[PDB]
Amino acid sequence: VNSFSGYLKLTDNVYIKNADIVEEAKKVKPTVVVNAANVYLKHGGGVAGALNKATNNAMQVESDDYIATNGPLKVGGSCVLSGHNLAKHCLHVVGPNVNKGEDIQLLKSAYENFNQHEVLLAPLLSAGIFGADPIHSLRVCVDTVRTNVYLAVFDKNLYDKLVSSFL
Ligand SMILES: Cc1[nH]c2ncnc(N[C@@H]3CCCC3(C)C)c2c1C
Repeated sequence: VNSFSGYLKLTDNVYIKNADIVEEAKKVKPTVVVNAANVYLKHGGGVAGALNKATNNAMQVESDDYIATNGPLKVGGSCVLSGHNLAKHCLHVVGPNVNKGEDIQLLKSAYENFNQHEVLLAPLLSAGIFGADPIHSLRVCVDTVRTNVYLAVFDKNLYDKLVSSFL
């Protein structure tokens, strides 16, 4: 039993809710919140911009030190950093950004990072400003993640379409 509330159950391990991931993280304080990161951990917009704003830019400060030490992530890769005031940990996961020409096949690799964590709060990878079809992202999530994932979908209209079209 965990503290996630109001989710529709899609499969044995995948749950979904129309929610602002920032407000959901602040309420649940999950062990792991997933960020929709880029390889530079530049949290300017989309989910990343919103999460970073909620940490008062502390996420960005930590991220800049990480990059200065380690260099950029790989598309499809991830790193674990602090969750600041939102979660114990933040798993920064880089899905392919279609608006940069990146291979959508890397979306499966991106979701594989979730399997290293028993329970996660997460957005749909490569959705929103990353330009992929959120319906496809949900399909890849369901077919790749085996651990317990609680998906937050900001847009109510998109949430309803994802549910109604789910196979
Ligand atoms: C402030 C905020 N909180 C969120 N929580 C979850 N998902 C979000 N965006 C999704 C990602 C992919 C599709 C979408 C509807 C843009 C958000 C945003 C913008």
